[PDB]
Amino acid sequence: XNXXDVYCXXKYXX
Repeated sequence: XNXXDVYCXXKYXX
């Protein structure tokens, strides 16, 4: 993702 502490494409991170 855009950094942080959340899900992206089905898991945490990215």
